Amino acid sequence: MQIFVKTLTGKTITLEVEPSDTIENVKAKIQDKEGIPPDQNRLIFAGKQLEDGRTLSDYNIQKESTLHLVLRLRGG
Repeated sequence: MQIFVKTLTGKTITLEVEPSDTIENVKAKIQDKEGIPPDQNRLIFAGKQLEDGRTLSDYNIQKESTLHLVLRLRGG
């Protein structure tokens, strides 16, 4: 399975995965391949957020899927 991430700065990230992949395996692969750590952003798909213990196909994340991204928040 190939999948895609939509950054704010207009750069499409490409990733190679199994349809079986746990959301953690994808959170790992993105930082080895490119370098997108959690302390700066948060991955979105079809308005829903994506967290651990689940899989790609459970979120209905098909092959060729484009995920959005956001940033992390600001304050104190």
